[PDB]
Amino acid sequence: SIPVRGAAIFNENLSKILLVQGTESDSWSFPRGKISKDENDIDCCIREVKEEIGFDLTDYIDDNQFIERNIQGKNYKIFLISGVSEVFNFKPQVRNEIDKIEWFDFKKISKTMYKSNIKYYLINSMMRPLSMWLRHQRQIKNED
Ligand SMILES: [Mg+2]
Repeated sequence: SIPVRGAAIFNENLSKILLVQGTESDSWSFPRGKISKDENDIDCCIREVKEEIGFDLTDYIDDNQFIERNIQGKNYKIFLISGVSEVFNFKPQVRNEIDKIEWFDFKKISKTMYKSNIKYYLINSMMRPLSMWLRHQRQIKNED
């Protein structure tokens, strides 16, 4: 049960989240991947997200901003990212792994969770701290 690191990526106005669908499942989830030995959490996340969506998180990632969950034996650590351009040309840099990359209206997801024909993984067990984090992001706007 090697740990997995990935990112929850929100757009400029914090209304949409970027999710990926693999080629062997119809579930939507965060871009992510297994720790490749002799590497820390941040480098793993940067490498894996770049492989899966072609975007380099180096200047965006904050080692203090993450959600951690143990799920079916595996440790997942999902870093929280805001301000990413919606019109960036996302595309995978590895073969046969990622089928689709799409922005989702985060409010709609929360409203239609276990009610749509759409399957999710990880994000459904993280809805609360995610929306708490977004709330917090608005509360601090005047601090900048
Ligand atoms: Mg990978």
